Amino acid sequence: QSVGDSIFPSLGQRGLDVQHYDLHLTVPRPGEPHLSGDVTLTVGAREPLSRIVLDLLGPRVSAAQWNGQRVRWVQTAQKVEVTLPRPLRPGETGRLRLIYAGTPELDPGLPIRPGWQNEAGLSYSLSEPHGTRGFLPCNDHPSDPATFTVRVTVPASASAAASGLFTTQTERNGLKTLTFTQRVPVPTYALGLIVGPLERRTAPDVQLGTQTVHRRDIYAAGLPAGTTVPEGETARMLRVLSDWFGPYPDEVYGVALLPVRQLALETAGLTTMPATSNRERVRLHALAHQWFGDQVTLADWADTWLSEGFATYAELLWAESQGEDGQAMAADWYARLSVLPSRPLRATREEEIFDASAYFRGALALHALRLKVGDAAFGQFLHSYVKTFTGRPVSTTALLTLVKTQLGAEAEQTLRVWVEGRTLPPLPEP
Ligand SMILES: [Zn+2]
Ligand SMILES: [Zn+2]
Repeated sequence: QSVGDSIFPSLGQRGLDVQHYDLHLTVPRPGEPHLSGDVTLTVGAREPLSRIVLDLLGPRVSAAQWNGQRVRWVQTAQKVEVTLPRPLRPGETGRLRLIYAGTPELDPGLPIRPGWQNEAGLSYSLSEPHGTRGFLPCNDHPSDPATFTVRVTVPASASAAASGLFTTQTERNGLKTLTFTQRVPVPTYALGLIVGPLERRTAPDVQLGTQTVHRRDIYAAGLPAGTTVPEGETARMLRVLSDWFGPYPDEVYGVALLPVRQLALETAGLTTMPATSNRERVRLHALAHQWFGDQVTLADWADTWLSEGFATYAELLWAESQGEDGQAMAADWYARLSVLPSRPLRATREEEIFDASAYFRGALALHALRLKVGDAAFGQFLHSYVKTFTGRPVSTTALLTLVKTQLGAEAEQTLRVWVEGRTLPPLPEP
């Protein structure tokens, strides 16, 4: 009944297609985990669903409605299960509204404890792979991206930032409510959401051939001296990356710089950026994920290399665009891998999905493919890959099939050497 993920086999509901989350989240004390929520999911289905089953971990549901009517529901250890008056069938949509409140809950196999983070007067989502269920009843699996509208209610002395265009801020009874609209669909973990002492700072629009990309970064209080985004760097990165991948998927881009010590997460249009991770290559990496991870989403967590490896390889494309020697950079990555265990790129265990192979063997896989077919065909292929897997989750098998179709059998064989096999292949060289 779950999505059947090979790494996280309990998450999600098979066949559920959440199309939109309309979330009103109230955070009474930023930096403390308690919260209350009011969410309406607009849901479709790929198969008839007699129940809607959502992931939820911590908060307690107090009320539920289906299309504005009372509905039967039960909350278990990690799910909310709603019985519909009749099955939701493919092509239809319905509105599931859930009222909930409590404490989001945050596994040695992962680099972080994902979910609703609380520290230093800030509460924020750092929820890859499966933490969003802590503060939002959701289909918590990247095969089911969705658009989001988020209203965050916080004390008037605080502020908030969520993924999407910021439209309105209202204040009453000492409470401030800010509204954000994420209009291109992304996975649940790509929903950025930060509350606390933060401020928005805009930059000039970035004009790309096909689109305009708005610019704003979020700065939290307490940042280390020298925490910045170099002026004009983001526009050049957008230009270089979009020339390689195709149009930037979203309407805005920036980073939310936080004074915490943590990994950077490619939350949609607004990367969640602990100051300790704020380096050029990480900023490029997180922006590349806006394509590889946020627009092109994973069908299964075993295939994280399709996100982490592509985003990593984007750093090398960026370096070359700035005049650096890409082969030396690939050689540096290879030297690092040569003294570490290697594995086939499809992960078999949770401990692997963010390991060195997902990043650097994944990137070197693309390096091998690029060297086999030349830069023109490689760029054309990346454009085709993004379009092919827009609106459709990707898998390693589907990648190889597309390479075979678009680039030919020898290209596919080159990639397969890197995708398959326990030992590390030789360094890809011209
Ligand atoms: Zn969806
Ligand atoms: Zn990454």
